[PDB]
Amino acid sequence: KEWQENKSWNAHFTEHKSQGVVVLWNENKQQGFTNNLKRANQAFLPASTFKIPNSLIALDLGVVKDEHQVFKWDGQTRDIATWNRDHNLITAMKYSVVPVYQEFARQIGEARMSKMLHAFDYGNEDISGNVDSFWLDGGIRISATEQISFLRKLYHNKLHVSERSQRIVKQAMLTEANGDYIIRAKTGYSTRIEPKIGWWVGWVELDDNVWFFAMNMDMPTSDGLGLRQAITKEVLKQEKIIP
Amino acid sequence: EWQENKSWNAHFTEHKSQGVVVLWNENKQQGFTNNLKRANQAFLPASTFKIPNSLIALDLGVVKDEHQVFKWDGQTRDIATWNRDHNLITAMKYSVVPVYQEFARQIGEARMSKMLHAFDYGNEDISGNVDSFWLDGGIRISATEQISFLRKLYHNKLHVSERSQRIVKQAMLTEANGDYIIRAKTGYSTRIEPKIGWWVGWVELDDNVWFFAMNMDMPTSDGLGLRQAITKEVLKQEKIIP
Ligand SMILES: *C(=O)[C@H]([C@@H](C)O)[C@H]1C[C@@H](SCC/N=C/N)C(C(=O)O)=N1
Ligand SMILES: *C(=O)[C@H]([C@@H](C)O)[C@H]1C[C@@H](SCC/N=C\N)C(C(=O)O)=N1
Repeated sequence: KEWQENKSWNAHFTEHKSQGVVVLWNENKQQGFTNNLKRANQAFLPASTFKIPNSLIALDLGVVKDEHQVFKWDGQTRDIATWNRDHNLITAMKYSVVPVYQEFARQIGEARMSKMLHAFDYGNEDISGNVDSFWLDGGIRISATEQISFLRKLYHNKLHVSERSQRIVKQAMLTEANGDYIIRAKTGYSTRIEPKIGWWVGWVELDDNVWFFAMNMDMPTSDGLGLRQAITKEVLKQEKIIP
Repeated sequence: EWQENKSWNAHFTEHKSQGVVVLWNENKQQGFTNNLKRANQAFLPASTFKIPNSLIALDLGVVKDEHQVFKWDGQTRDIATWNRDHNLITAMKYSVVPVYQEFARQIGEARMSKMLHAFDYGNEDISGNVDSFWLDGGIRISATEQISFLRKLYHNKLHVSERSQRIVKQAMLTEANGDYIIRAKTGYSTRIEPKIGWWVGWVELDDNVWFFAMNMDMPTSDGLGLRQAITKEVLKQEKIIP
């Protein structure tokens, strides 16, 4: 009853002819739920979900002064139009602006990046590859359950970076809020290395509880990117976490 | 700097209401209102006072953080959401007066008076004890003075810790999606005429911030939804939100 398998959630994947895992962690009850215990512990490239620890490290080291500091567009036109403009940390997270985060990684450098991921206990802690692309096509690997462990430390300000760094990244993770819930989260789509997968990791703040979540799914084409959030919400709805 | 647009009066008249909306375009440093006179008239702050109260409680360590639980005193009050344990996030969301009265008592009148003066928040001539003055009319503030105060909080320029300001801005979170974030606080004042509703806060866009402060006559609790509805009709008219 610590970690419970609910195979009924597979219907939310099979409805879309898809396969994946959703992991939930009920913070008040200290109980975890997943449709697939094995896939819940399978490690993948973090892709854009790495923007969480990258943001934290950049802030703690003063590579990023605050969430208002402007990162000037380098004038190279890329396939994603929202990237071809100046950004701050809020918009860089919202639009997953890779080039901004690659520049952070170069200024952090390999020695500080490696040490800080070890201090974070982050996935396999392995930065092997390019200092500015290892989370896209390098050695780093993290499971859904390891995303939850990391996110629980961030939520509680327990990572070995400044409280201020943690509050700024949690602000930048803000995705959705209304009168029922707040979602702080980060999407990712890993396409450089097989298998192509989509992530959504974060948490749902309720009045008197927090539900952490980490989901990934097979994403052979960009068609189904909306399924990351739609399937997670169908699970949260089934479990009565959100109306 | 401050422009009167009487066309926004229609957003009030359509609902047989009277009030003021003030907008502040942060990038352009320009303000807009339907009524310059009312924009500068001071009203009881009611629950909008929970912003400075929260800041002072955090800065002094009366509130440790936004997770600290304030236990229900077991007395049933007529707002059901009050009758339960709260933290700073839910105390703000549900405007839990008794929690804020206890903060005020621990802050004490000397520290409360000094901190409100440093904030430039409301009239300097405050009558009433520390747990009642903001409820009973010892303090008043205008829509334009709400904007000035909110702009200082947004920029972490108030004379409290940066941390205190970030925690209150987190607690002000009201609505967010892919188009905008609203950080704001509702108020409803019924102790002294005119009974009024407030909504003060801001709209964070990708590339700008629009500060807002609205109050309106609220003769019954039936109209409380109009505080947000009228503000959003104005934000929609000005193309600030879709
Ligand atoms: C992060 O995981 C991604 C980065 C590494 O490219 C971004 C890219 C988008 S998918 C939209 C790209 N269009 C494809 N045709 C993304 C996401 O939606 O999660 N994260
Ligand atoms: C803030 O403006 C408060 C919320 C609930 O609207 C409001 C509560 C009252 S005291 C309790 C009144 N009793 C029944 N509702 C209050 C005030 O007096 O300033 N503000």
